[PDB]
Amino acid sequence: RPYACPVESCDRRFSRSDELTRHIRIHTGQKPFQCRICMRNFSRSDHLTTHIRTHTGEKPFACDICGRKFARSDERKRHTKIHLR
DNA sequence: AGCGTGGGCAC
DNA sequence: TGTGCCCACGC
Ligand SMILES: [Zn+2]
Ligand SMILES: [Zn+2]
Ligand SMILES: [Zn+2]
Repeated sequence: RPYACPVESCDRRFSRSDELTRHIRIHTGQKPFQCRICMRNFSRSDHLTTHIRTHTGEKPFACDICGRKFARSDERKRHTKIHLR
């Protein structure tokens, strides 16, 4: 863990430098990815893709047990466990 | 539930 | 560097 966050108040450390560059945006407040539907800005392209699904209703992830659909795989992952008991 | 959003990391 | 998942936490 060689790459430490330069911001004094921040004591985060990272493996690869590209991680520090992404992380540094939490301090600069930079959000280079905009949703052309609601005009909101996001820090990351992947979070914008999933955000947009809230507008379109696209839900590519279906539960293997009941078939319920989700916009994100983690929502599906969190849901699937309700079938156990 | 709905979903923002940082961290780890593959390609 | 850029793109894009998984993973996990938070409200
Ligand atoms: Zn920092
Ligand atoms: Zn939007
Ligand atoms: Zn289910």
